[PDB]
Amino acid sequence: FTNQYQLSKTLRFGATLKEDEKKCKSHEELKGFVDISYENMKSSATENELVKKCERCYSEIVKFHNAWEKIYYRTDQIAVYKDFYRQLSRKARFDAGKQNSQLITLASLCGMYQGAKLSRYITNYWKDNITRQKSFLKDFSQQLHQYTRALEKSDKAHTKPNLINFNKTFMVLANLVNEIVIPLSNGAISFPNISKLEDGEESHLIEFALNDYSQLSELIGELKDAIATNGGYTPFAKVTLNHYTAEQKPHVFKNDIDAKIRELKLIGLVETLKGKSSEQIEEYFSNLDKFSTYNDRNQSVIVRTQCFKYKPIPFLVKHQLAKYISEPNGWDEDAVAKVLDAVGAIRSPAHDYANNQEGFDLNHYPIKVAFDYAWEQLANSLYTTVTFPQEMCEKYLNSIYGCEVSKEPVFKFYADLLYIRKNLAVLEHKNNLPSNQEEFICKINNTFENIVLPYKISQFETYKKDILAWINDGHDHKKYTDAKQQLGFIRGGLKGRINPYTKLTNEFKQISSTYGKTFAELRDKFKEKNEITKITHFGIIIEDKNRDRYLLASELKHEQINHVSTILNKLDKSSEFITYQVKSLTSKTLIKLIKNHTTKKGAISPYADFHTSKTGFNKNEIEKNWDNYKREQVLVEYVKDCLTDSTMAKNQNWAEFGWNFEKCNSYEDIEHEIDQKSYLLQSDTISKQSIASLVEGGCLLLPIINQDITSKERKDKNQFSKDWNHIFEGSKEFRLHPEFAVSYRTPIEGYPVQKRYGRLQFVCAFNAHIVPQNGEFINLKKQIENFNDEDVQKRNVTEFNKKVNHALSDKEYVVIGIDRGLKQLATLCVLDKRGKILGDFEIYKKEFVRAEKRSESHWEHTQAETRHILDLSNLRVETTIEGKKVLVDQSLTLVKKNRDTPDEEATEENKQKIKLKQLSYIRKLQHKMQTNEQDVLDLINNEPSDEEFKKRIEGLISSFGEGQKYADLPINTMREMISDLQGVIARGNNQTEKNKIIELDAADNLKQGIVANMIGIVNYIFAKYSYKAYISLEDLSRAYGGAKSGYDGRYLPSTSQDEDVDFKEQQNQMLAGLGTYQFFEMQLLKKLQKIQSDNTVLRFVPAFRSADNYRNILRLEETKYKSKPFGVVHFIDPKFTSNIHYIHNGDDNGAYHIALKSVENLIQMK
RNA sequence: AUUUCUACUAUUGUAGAUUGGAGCAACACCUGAAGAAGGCU
RNA sequence: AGCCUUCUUCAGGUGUUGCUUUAGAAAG
Repeated sequence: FTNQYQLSKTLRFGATLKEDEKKCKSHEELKGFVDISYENMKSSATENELVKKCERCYSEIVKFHNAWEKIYYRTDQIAVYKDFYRQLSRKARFDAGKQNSQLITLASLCGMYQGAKLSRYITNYWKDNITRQKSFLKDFSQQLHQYTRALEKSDKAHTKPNLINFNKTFMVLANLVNEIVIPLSNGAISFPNISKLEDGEESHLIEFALNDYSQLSELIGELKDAIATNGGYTPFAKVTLNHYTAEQKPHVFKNDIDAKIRELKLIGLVETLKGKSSEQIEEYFSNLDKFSTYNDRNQSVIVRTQCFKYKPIPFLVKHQLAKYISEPNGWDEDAVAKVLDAVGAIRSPAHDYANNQEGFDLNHYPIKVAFDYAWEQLANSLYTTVTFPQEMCEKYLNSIYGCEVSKEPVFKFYADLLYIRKNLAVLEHKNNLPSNQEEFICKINNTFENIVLPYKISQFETYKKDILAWINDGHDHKKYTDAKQQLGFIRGGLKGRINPYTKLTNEFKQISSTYGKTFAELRDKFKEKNEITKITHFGIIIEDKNRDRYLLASELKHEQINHVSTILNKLDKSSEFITYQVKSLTSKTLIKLIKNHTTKKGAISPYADFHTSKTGFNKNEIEKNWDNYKREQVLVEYVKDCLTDSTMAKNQNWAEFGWNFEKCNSYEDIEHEIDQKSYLLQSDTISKQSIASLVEGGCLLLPIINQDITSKERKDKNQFSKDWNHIFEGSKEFRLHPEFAVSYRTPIEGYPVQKRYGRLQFVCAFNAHIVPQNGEFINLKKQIENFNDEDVQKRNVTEFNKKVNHALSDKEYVVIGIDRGLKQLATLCVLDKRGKILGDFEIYKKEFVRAEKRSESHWEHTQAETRHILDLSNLRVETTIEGKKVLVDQSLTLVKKNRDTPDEEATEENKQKIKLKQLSYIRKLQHKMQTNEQDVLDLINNEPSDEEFKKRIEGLISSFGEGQKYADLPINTMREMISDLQGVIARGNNQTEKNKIIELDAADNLKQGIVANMIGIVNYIFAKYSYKAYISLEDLSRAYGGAKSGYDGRYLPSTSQDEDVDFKEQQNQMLAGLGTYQFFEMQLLKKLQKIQSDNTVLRFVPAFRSADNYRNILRLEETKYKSKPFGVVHFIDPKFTSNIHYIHNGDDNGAYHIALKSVENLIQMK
């Protein structure tokens, strides 16, 4: 059950020292330097205003771009620092050589390197930078003037560009400008020869040199931090712990980019559309057979998309991709750009039939577009004359459905409901009421009385009665409005309920998903080309005598000195502060070293240390034919000798990695051995004065903080702190990835400094890798290949649980069967392998004890019940003060009404499904607050009492679906939100202040934590039975019937009506977003693949990433029940689930039967 | 009180859970608009 | 001319669901 897969694990750590009086002081030996560096980090940490700022920035970067384009080639003026010149040697790909000056004027570099001037490489790099930022300035100019035109003309508000592509275009443009302007603001590009008096003819350079580009840099950084801030966290730095990974150059995704364009068949699509006019591409897409192309799996997904719905290629990827594929094919870039632009051009059949009528055809338009036009304009035709091609729309709908549409009951019912809505709209037109309303009343009555119901609707007659009563006599407006809203819901959900059309929409789900994934991956890997500086800091972890750990990060652009050597030169062996840094190698680095070696005459490759003088290096065979030369034995032997006896293997001391290539007879074996053994945590020491000189020199001393490692009695209770102190043992199996990103979160106003949101919080997010050292392991990139192919993943699951069932064949296993519902969020039953109901779980309780000494107060746990079939809903694993882990019921201990009231008693309940119920009620109120706003303000009309206010809510909000109807309504929070909405609608009716109230609250965190309690329970039981256990779950993927949505009264279809309907998600929407089925599934399965003992990771379910990896697996056969085994988890069919006397409830029986259905076929199968 | 989430306590914190970043698709509603159709005055 | 409804489209927001990509040293 050992883990054979590589795993990543982000361990986030705070970097802001809390200074509360009730927080233990930590990092005291370097406290002054921590507080100094906090002020350093505080000083550089900060849709119509955004675009005004973008237009201001675009004007400054156009001015800067046009000024820089006339300076960069005047090489007698530019001078570079030595660190900048070396980074230019790496970036412009030449040899630095020997420069014996701190300031290198480009009037030097007249020497030759590989057939060119040395300064010409710098000038050509800057010229390429100018060209790329000019192209991105053109793209950003197009988007910016488009969005500005949409802004300052309220008529044209529908022409806004995509904001994600707008933001990402500015991020690429900001990177490209920043590569030039950051050395200008830092002085790494300076102009020393400006002292001579030539202002009569060279004054334009004088305005360039003394201009403050710090202002432009900070304004661009302001926009970047505005764009990059997601969730309140702004990226601060990207620190490396391995200094060879510093000064990193962007990854080349050439093979990955070319594979997506191959998958898109984009080259062949531009082949059949290049040279066409913009109207001829339109006629090509018009004359395409929509239905045969849409279902043709071998077509382009781009073509298969534009024959169902007009879906244009996104702006950023389309301009990166047009320039990408225009180059090697010799195409004109404008022609391929025109082809890419005309793909997915929106066309309206209604607007086109309005303009002209002859030559019109619904086959010219995509399936959804023409279907919508035909269905809507034919529904209007059954009660009035409509100017549209009536028989053509009939023919189109009959071709789609195979039957005579406008004779079907469903389409007729849609036409009646649309006509009813139209006549109610005319009769409601209060400003322009008709002179003769009687004939509209007659029309409504006639349409309601001649209507025929296609199926059963329970409440339709009530809606009809209320609407007819309102129009005829005027009884009620509330019931009439509710009835009209429900009829609108029915009519909206009726569109296409006649299977031939839901199939096409379900196919478009995957087709548009592949379209979006491929273009998003292409955009992410084309944006990678301009990620010039990934690493900004080089850092070490500094440990002192109290085992506190710091982060001494130093900017790589901070000054003209070498900032990799600055930290490392100050390391000693007998100092007081132990420093750590990662010494590691990967197959990624190896393949970067082998392929990029150069054997040209004038070239001095930077990788000549890595490569020895054997026979195995042949550049053409490595470059053009790598995947065939990697299997040749001469290259394997050459790579082994390059890793053993090269210059780089003795300079970097690669013999300390403990490599052994006596078993590696292949290149994949070499890469695996490198990825397995190559990790050492290089421990050195540094002094107090060295840290003082570095922090005073501008470096940042971020203190690594969490609750456990900065407490008084520093015992590791968290798994992140346990992993943190497992990393610094130097063990190979649990590594520290050298790269990690520091971010910051600005304080929220209205929050005190005693809380983390009223504090500027810096977070270090370390990545820790689990690399199995016992033999062959599967790396992360091999894993994503298996996750992306369902046949490979099916075979992997089959071989994994073949391995598992051999282990637990002749063992005395138990079976852990879990039911899921709403009455109990999960209930668990443990069975013996013969089916005997086990379970002697002691259920404890907490009571807080106030000791005489105040800091010695603690929780004492006492046993309260003995339960056998557990209700996991109110349980959480608790560790007592004696170290024993017990099961504690949260509901047994009351909680206090107001937090931080030590002298008051506890009088409130602590059920978790009550929390879910309250959040669902809040989300239902916020939904009706958006859609039915005045109805929501009517709830507090005359300052109601709580009972009559609850009665008022019961006419607006649906119940939860569990417990009594409106059991635990959050009235004191609901009335506060409605009063806040009344206040916001008063004093100006601002929309953002409304959106802070009316928008739905996220439900994922509450139910994630509530499920995490239960996952801890299941982990405790699984480890209790010595991991020789089986787990059984339902297959809750099929919805046998319909449901009503929690938000509206909307009907949620079954799986029969729509094959993509999942029972868990249908029930989630039934509860207004508070379903805990898939959360329990995903959290249990993500727990079971990483179950961690003292120092070893034990894996009990196969490797998976998505939900289509654990669903859509091979089910076992030749048994009683249909079960899908996923490691130790069996997803049995839920059909007929709901010491035999241990069953007391209706769902204890369900959990016992879920366990028993797995017991039976584990008996039969093995 | 939190790396963060959840539940707490007021114990210089507690217990469980914790892989983070960028997006993509479908849906729901809101907001800003456009097009067409029918219709009202 | 004003105005209402209806369908579709566009942009954003917030949710719900899934789904990918990325996360160690890239010179002909």
